[PDB]
Order: sequence, then structure tokens, then C-alpha cells
Amino acid sequence: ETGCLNGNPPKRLKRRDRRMMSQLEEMLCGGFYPRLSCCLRSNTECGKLLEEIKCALCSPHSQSLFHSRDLVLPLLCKDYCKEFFYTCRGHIPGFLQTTADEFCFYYARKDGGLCFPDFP
Ligand SMILES: O=S(=O)(O)OC[C@H]1O[C@@](COS(=O)(=O)O)(O[C@H]2O[C@H](COS(=O)(=O)O)[C@@H](OS(=O)(=O)O)[C@H](OS(=O)(=O)O)[C@H]2OS(=O)(=O)O)[C@@H](OS(=O)(=O)O)[C@@H]1OS(=O)(=O)O
Repeated sequence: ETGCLNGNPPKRLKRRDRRMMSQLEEMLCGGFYPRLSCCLRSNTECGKLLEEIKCALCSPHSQSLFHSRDLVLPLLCKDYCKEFFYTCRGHIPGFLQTTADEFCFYYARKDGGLCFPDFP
């Protein structure tokens, strides 16, 4: 069930809509969500991972992902949470004071349902 954080449904990028985007110079997390996005209407290893999590707001399932340290993160997948923790351990402060199992118990989903990354 799709839905955005503002309480409105995601927006579809049609045939006429994509022809405009192709002529403009790429934008609004197109690489992860080109067709259905919530951002349409209203260099290090850790950096790339933070850029992905930044794009979780544009996800057509952003409402389901963000709503269940004071760290605002979407419900991550078991493998990705573990990956993000170790890659951003020296860069994010509180990460060195905890373990991967402890961090992913509160920030990752063990249910087996929808989790971030949405995209493959
Ligand atoms: O032609 S469009 O598909 O681009 O739709 C044009 C505008 O329709 C609204 C409001 O409806 S209206 O008042 O009757 O004009 O929303 C409609 O579109 C979304 C899907 O997004 S999409 O990219 O426009 O296709 C529907 O949501 S959902 O079915 O995917 O859940 C809306 O359904 S609903 O209101 O949530 O029930 C649908 O409305 S309706 O069924 O046609 O009535 C506008 O969206 S709005 O600006 O957020 O109010 C669209 O305007 S827009 O400028 O293209 O954004």
C-alpha cells in the first residue's frame, strides 16, 4: 500500500511527463524512483549510502518506511542496516558506542515485509 509522508498518494510520471524530463538538464531521485515518486508534488562510501537514505523521502512507500539517538531513518533491511552501520561507523558518532545487532534491533525490520532500500 503506497503513500507519502504529507498524507497524499505518490505521483505517476506519464509518457508526456518523461519526455519533458529527458529534455531538461539527473533530478528528484530519478535513479531509484523514476515512475512513482513522492517528491513530484506537495566522495566516500558512507556518503553514497547517506544519499540513498536521503532519497527514501521520495519513495512511493515513504509513509510506511519512516513511521514505525534521535536519528530519523527509514525501516531498513537486515543486510542494508548491517552494511550502513559498519560503513558509517567512524563518520556517525553513536555508532562506535553500540553494536550492529543492537542498532538493527531498533532501526531494522525483522518482520520480512517492506524495508529500505525499495529499489534493487
Ligand atoms: O491526470 S492525473 O492523473 O495527473 O491527475 C490530475 C490531478 O488529479 C488529482 C486530483 O483529482 S482531481 O481533483 O479530480 O483533478 O489526483 C489524482 O491523481 C492521483 C494519482 O497521481 S497521478 O500522478 O496524478 O496519476 C490519484 O491518487 S491514487 O489513485 O494513485 O491514489 C488521485 O486519487 S485520489 O484523489 O487520491 O483518490 C487522483 O484524483 S482523482 O481520483 O482523479 O479524483 C491531482 O492531484 S493533487 O494535485 O494532489 O490534488 C492531479 O493534479 S496534478 O497537477 O497532476 O498533480
